[PDB]
Amino acid sequence: PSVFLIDDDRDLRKAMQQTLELAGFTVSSFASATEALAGLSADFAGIVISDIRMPGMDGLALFRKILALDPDLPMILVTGHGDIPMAVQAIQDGAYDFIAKPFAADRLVQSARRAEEKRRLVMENRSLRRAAEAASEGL
Amino acid sequence: PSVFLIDDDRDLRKAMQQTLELAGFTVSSFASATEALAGLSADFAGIVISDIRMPGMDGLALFRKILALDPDLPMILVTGHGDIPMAVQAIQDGAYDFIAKPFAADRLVQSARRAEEKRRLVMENRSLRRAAEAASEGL
Repeated sequence: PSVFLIDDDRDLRKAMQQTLELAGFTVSSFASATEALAGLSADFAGIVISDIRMPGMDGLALFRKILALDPDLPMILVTGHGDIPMAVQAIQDGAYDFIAKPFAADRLVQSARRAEEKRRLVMENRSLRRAAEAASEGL
Repeated sequence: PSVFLIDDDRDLRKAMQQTLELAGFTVSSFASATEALAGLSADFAGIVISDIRMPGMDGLALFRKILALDPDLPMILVTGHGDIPMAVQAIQDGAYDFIAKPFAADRLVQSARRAEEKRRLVMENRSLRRAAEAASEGL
């Protein structure tokens, strides 16, 4: 499983990366949503975990960009208590889930695992449909 | 989307059922986990939402029974603050997610929708594999 992790808090990002890696995830951490987005595509087999607030492109801006690329590429928003209402609205808008700070390591893991599961199922579904069409065309 | 809803609190169960129905779910509500389990099978296309505590078969007992029937049939546990640690352990054990009481209607909806999404993808995956094998055998 893979994760693109974005947060402006250097220390929090490192703690989050270590937790995810020890949980079996391959993590790519970024200090900027823009840099992270550059590596994303509808072919990305992982998930995105981003703070809702960033000094540059914020978390919701990144979310909208991801939604356009592939609505089934899960985005988990990391948020402070004050912004929870915004995160809840984002979920209604298509975001996968949110995790409120401060959060426990095992909780970050359970949230990421649910998102990875959705992405794994979506990619498996697409792979199966590709095979069906490939077989159908051959015949 | 369908949901098997189990809770001992008659009033809470009715409020939950109304919220889910207004969110587009077809709901079957039960006052006993035993009665609910009787209608479940690996063919069930919906999800289960159960209180972790019940005077008879409790929520974790129902969870273990469901896990045996089909680990991919999502179970969401409804829990009081005091039992959250037990719910977290249940998730580590295979449960889908948990919702803490008191909870807002829109939050119950977002949790149920994520679970329904997993089940929908799982059933679609199985349907596709069935078709592939059916085609392969015919040829």
